[PDB]
Amino acid sequence: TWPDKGSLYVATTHTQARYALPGVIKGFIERYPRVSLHMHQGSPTQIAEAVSKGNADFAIATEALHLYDDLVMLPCYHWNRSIVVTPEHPLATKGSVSIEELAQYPLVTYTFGFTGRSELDTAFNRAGLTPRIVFTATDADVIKTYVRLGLGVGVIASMAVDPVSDPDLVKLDANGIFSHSTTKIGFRRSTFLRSYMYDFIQRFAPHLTRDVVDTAVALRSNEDIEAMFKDIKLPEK
Repeated sequence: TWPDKGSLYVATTHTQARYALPGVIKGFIERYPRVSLHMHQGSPTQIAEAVSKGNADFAIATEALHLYDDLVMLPCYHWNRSIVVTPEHPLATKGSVSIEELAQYPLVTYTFGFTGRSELDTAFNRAGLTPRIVFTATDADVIKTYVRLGLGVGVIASMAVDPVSDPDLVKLDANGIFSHSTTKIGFRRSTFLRSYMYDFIQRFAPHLTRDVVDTAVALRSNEDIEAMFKDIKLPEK
């Protein structure tokens, strides 16, 4: 283990906390037993506020933070929505679904401002279609609960459903239909980065090595950080 002492305050979402971070947190805690880890899971709003108040070192989310903060935002991975139904649903054997076909079913999905919801509205709006959204939720556990109950077709982050936790659900690919979303890690430029923080960052997004990070802190126009990421291939989840 590592002697490193200190604190680490991470603010993130249900998505990241449930599906992306557990292995990283476990591994970090094993590695740095004298680093005080604090985590706050909640909404994009709460995670923007923890970062502004200086109560979180790092935010990890797809949805943006407060605009008025001086933040460094780095891309961690790309993800897209899956279409999930039960095995008895008419779509279960189709393997695929166009947006026009999806538009005929009752939808179960994220409410506004949560986990890339805006990509859904954008895609429907582009198609001239109105989603019949019967059930909105702030998390995938709720969504999957009422997809299982028959309320409708689930539209959820791909990493929120897999063949070992959710064997009883069918995952249809919704690529082509929706643009991908991008999970980022954001921190205030003035934050002092310590050893275990570079480690945490790198354990979560292996392309975010110390040198990549320090360069991004140095750049100013995030119009310019994105420029640097153009070349580099992000993982997909």
